[PDB]
Amino acid sequence: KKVALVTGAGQGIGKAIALRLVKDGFAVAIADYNDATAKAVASEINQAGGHAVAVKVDVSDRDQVFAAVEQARKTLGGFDVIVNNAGVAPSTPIESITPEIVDKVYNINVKGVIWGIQAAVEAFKKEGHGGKIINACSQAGHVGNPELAVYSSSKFAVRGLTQTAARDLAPLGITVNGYCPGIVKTPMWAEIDRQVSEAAGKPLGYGTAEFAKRITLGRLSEPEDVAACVSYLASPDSDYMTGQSLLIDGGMVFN
Amino acid sequence: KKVALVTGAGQGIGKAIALRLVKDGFAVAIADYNDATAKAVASEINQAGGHAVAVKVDVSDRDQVFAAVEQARKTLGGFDVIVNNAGVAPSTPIESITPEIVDKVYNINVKGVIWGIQAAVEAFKKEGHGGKIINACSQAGHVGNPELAVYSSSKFAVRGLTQTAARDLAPLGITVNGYCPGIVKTPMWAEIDRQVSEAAGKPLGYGTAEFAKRITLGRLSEPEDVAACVSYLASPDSDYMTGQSLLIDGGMVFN
Amino acid sequence: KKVALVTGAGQGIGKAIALRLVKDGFAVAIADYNDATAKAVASEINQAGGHAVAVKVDVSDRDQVFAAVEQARKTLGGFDVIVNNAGVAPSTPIESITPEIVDKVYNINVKGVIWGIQAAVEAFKKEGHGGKIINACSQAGHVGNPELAVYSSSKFAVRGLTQTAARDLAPLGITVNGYCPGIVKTPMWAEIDRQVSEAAGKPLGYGTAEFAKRITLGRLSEPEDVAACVSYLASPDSDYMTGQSLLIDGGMVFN
Amino acid sequence: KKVALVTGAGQGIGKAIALRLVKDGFAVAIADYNDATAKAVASEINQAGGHAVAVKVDVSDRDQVFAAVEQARKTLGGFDVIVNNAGVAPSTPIESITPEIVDKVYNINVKGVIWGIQAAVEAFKKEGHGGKIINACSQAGHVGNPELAVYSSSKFAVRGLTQTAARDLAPLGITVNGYCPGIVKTPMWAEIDRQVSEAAGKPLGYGTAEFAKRITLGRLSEPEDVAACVSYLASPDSDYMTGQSLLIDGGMVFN
Ligand SMILES: NC(=O)c1ccc[n+]([C@@H]2O[C@H](COP(=O)([O-])OP(=O)(O)OC[C@H]3O[C@@H](n4cnc5c(N)ncnc54)[C@H](O)[C@@H]3O)[C@@H](O)[C@H]2O)c1
Ligand SMILES: NC(=O)c1ccc[n+]([C@@H]2O[C@H](COP(=O)([O-])OP(=O)(O)OC[C@H]3O[C@@H](n4cnc5c(N)ncnc54)[C@H](O)[C@@H]3O)[C@@H](O)[C@H]2O)c1
Ligand SMILES: NC(=O)c1ccc[n+]([C@@H]2O[C@H](COP(=O)([O-])OP(=O)(O)OC[C@H]3O[C@@H](n4cnc5c(N)ncnc54)[C@H](O)[C@@H]3O)[C@@H](O)[C@H]2O)c1
Ligand SMILES: NC(=O)c1ccc[n+]([C@@H]2O[C@H](COP(=O)([O-])OP(=O)(O)OC[C@H]3O[C@@H](n4cnc5c(N)ncnc54)[C@H](O)[C@@H]3O)[C@@H](O)[C@H]2O)c1
Ligand SMILES: OC[C@H]1O[C@H](O)[C@H](O)[C@@H](O)[C@@H]1O
Ligand SMILES: OC[C@H]1O[C@H](O)[C@H](O)[C@@H](O)[C@@H]1O
Ligand SMILES: OC[C@H]1O[C@H](O)[C@H](O)[C@@H](O)[C@@H]1O
Ligand SMILES: OC[C@H]1O[C@H](O)[C@H](O)[C@@H](O)[C@@H]1O
Ligand SMILES: [Mg+2]
Ligand SMILES: [Mg+2]
Repeated sequence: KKVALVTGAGQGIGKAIALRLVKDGFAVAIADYNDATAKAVASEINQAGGHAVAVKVDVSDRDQVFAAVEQARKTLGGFDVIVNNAGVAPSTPIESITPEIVDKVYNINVKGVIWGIQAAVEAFKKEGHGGKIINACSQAGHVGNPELAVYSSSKFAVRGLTQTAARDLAPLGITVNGYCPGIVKTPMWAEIDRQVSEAAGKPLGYGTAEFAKRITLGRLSEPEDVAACVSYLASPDSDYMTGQSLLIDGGMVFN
Repeated sequence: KKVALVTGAGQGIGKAIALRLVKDGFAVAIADYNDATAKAVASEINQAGGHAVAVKVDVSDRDQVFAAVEQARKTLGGFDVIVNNAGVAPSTPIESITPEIVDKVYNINVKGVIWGIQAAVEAFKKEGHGGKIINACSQAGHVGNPELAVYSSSKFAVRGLTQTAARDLAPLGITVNGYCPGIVKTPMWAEIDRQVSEAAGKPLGYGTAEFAKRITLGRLSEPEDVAACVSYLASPDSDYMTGQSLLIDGGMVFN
Repeated sequence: KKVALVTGAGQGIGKAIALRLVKDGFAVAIADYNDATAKAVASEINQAGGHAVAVKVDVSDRDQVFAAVEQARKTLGGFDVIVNNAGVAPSTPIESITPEIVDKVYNINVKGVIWGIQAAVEAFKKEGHGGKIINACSQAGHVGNPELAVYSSSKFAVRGLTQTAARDLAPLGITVNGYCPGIVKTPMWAEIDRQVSEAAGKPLGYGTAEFAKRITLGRLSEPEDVAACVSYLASPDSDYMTGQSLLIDGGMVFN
Repeated sequence: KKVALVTGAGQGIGKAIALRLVKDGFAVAIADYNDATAKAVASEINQAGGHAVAVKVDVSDRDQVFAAVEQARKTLGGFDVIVNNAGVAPSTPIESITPEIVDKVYNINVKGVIWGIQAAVEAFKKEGHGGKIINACSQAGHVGNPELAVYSSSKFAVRGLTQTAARDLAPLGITVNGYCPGIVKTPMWAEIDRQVSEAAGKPLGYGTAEFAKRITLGRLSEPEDVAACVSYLASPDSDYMTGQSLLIDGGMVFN
């Protein structure tokens, strides 16, 4: 069956995506910086009858990404979809932004996506066909969010890469799209809430409260809500879609 | 089974959407101004082993839309999705636009969508649950297309309606989204090409050639390509998406 | 020597635009269907040393718009800029939208803009040069606003017209742009607030307070803020800008 | 008189902006990594009757940007506007992108803007008032351009920073906007065309001609066209505008 590699699949949205893709019929490579959670997710999948393999990789490292993609391609017998999902999101008061903070966020969120794109392109060529590249964006990648200058800008960058890649890779039978979540219940958001709440000298949940006011559907997102959109982007039903970054955010930003 | 009503389902994109929804498991109401084609499509669906009913309706007439929706709800045993697909697309040289031309296009493309939204809202309420409203937009509803002032503006209006409706109806558990095709092989585009070519003093095909140049995927769209996107919008996989007008245009416009 | 015609110039934003354009050096035609206010504004301008003429016109009527533009062109001795500013904005709960309401709003907001574009195109042609067409849009023309389905969709339509016109008329040396205000202190907003507040059973000001929450700059808009943006759109400094609908809304929507 | 600092003002768009701001009445700090051109431009301004000072700075370095702003603030007697204009734009075939290429482009284009924002914020606070931050974006910052993955994404990031900054800094009476040029006749574009043409094995001018096909106005941009837009963004007429990245690209992208 078809093969997909999902980065940051050890937990949160990445894990949800991996599980959904397995349900969709994909054999999946669980790629993550965290060896323990990657193996835990791969095990959960295999225990339920699916086909998964854990792959340790730091997406900020170009050679590691290529190695991860090739390992998955050889082991799973193919390569049809890559989901560049791994990412970090520290809240960043503008006056306190440092070169170190920018490097950390961009090396993972932006370079990681570029490396994933390149490795997938070569993998598709070696398999002798086209493919689907799916990147993790955010509604903050469409509209700069408050207190998230570095993160928001990194996601805008991902959307830019998504669009240029869609145009440049089209002749190779490759499409490039992205998914844009809103406020999702994962350790990532919990941390943003903590930083923003603490910085405002307010109780935990304050950040969630402020951002949740802009969610039209009136509830935070489940990782599965995002995975459901990614399922479409990994399916042939999205074959005629490219360069798009879909908002699966409960209606925070409208396009 | 879940129930959906598709306007303009007698042919083209509308018919393709209806057939795809049937494959997805929906009982479908084939709504069209053309009674003969609606009945033919419904018959085809029923003879094939699916469930459908044909309803004659001019979407520009509010009472006829409510009647069509209610007939579908009673006959099919429920109402879960409405696809306001019917539309017209005459090319309109700016200096030649008349109020008659504006009325013709807007009465179907804009008013028809408003009536569909209202009728669906009442059907959902009578059923005691939420629902999905899906509107036919166009890439021309995101970026004004040359020689298509009236058509483009009508689709921008449809997207505006889609967004306000998404915000106003969210409390009722109703989502409102749209699909934006590119250049689809149906009699609608055939006519635009003929009009644009003649006005330009160029042989037939000038329109297709000019617009086709912006399609990143380098191929024209099949009605089924659009139906594949609508399938997602009709599925529970789109539950957390609202107020979006997805581009399933082969990459003509990037969002 | 430059000439501009501003529709809906009898009060609010239109009047502010007219006065600013006069300060910028334009001879201005005060177009409005309100004879009293149009003549009062023209009088105010002429008494201060400026050059203006009042012109009676219901922008929903194509012939009247052409006649108004031609009267301005002949009386003021030229025609360089048209500002299609006149508009109406009733709040419209979705369930109660009627064909009459849609017609009232669209005949003024949408058709009025089309007639203005056409009339200006002919005027520029008769003057032997190009020109600037400026349309009144709204942040609600970029993102559908709650309780404003008909109004929002009409402004989305205006933006669509702005874009197609920009592309279609470029060869004639004509640019077409729009301005998008936020919450401006004029009788129009006061009425929206009254309608929304009444519908909700809230004291006057409820609507203003709710919509104001999204204004980044934390203050309501003055008609002069909008006039300052239009000044740019009417000046040669905007010569290389076309097809754009600028947000001069205090930061409600971001592009 | 008001004070403005323009990075990359030694040539191209930056020089044009500086000269226009001088005409508008500003005292300007010519900041550039090229000491020769910076002093040459400052010299031309002072000899012609204006007030300017050359400041050497590599915008990729945070400390240097702060030092440049402070030198400008002390020497020119104030600080009211900053134009983070400096930038680089290499064409980058996706398969050939290296971490080195990304760092070079992002350290200048993205970090440079962050440092400028921070330095400006502190300068404004020290001057005891608000201010205007203006960043150089590009139409490629709204839509990913072919063969320009790294450059396009860096400009998307700039827009992201522009938006978050506008929201975060609003309380300080600071607005943050950007300008988006199209194809401008400067050494930067000349180099992009050379790279793209050589890569395609086609004569010089190939890239220029291909990209120019998307310019609605049908003519290449002059640095002064961009400076004209920045003039508006530096003037009080843009006081009620924030978080916007205006397209002064001849109509390549429409918002
Ligand atoms: N949580 C949200 O609300 C939200 C909203 C929008 C977008 N997103 C995006 O969705 C993606 C998933 O976020 P999430 O909530 O699941 O985050 P998370 O923090 O819960 O999970 C991130 C995963 O990434 C892995 N990872 C981190 N750095 C890595 C690196 N250098 N190399 C490899 N793996 C690495 C982690 O081990 C972890 O399992 C991210 O790109 C995020 O920006 C999240
Ligand atoms: N064809 C394209 O390239 C393209 C691209 C973008 C968007 N769209 C949109 O997709 C939708 C379907 O277009 P299509 O190509 O299938 O068109 P089509 O002309 O092939 O089919 C339109 C259907 O609408 C029905 N219809 C027309 N007026 C009606 C009315 N007043 N009431 C009820 N039914 C009515 C017709 O009988 C017909 O079956 C439209 O909304 C169109 O704007 C089409
Ligand atoms: N007020 C706001 O908050 C706001 C925000 C965004 C956009 N706008 C837009 O700005 C424009 C000006 O709005 P405003 O607040 O000044 O409105 P307003 O109601 O205060 O003034 C409108 C003017 O239009 C004239 N007018 C109305 N219908 C007309 C017709 N058919 N023919 C000719 N003249 C006609 C009126 O006589 C009046 O002088 C409108 O297009 C409006 O949609 C206003
Ligand atoms: N030229 C175009 O067609 C075009 C289109 C869109 C956007 N832009 C943007 O406009 C801005 C100006 O571009 P341009 O055409 O004038 O470029 P240019 O290459 O002609 O001029 C750039 C200036 O930046 C200075 N500079 C470069 N790196 C620097 C650094 N690290 N620190 C300080 N100064 C540095 C250079 O010395 C030079 O004077 C850039 O941000 C560019 O991305 C240009
Ligand atoms: O940077 C280039 C990458 O792809 C190349 O094809 C090599 O096979 C791989 O080892 C390398 O990491
Ligand atoms: O009044 C608008 C519509 O809704 C009403 O409730 C009626 O049920 C329907 O016949 C009518 O067309
Ligand atoms: O018909 C549209 C308008 O333009 C025509 O060219 C005529 O000049 C004018 O009388 C008419 O009202
Ligand atoms: O940390 C960035 C800047 O912070 C302060 O402004 C310091 O005065 C300056 O020296 C430094 O470069
Ligand atoms: Mg803070
Ligand atoms: Mg190539």
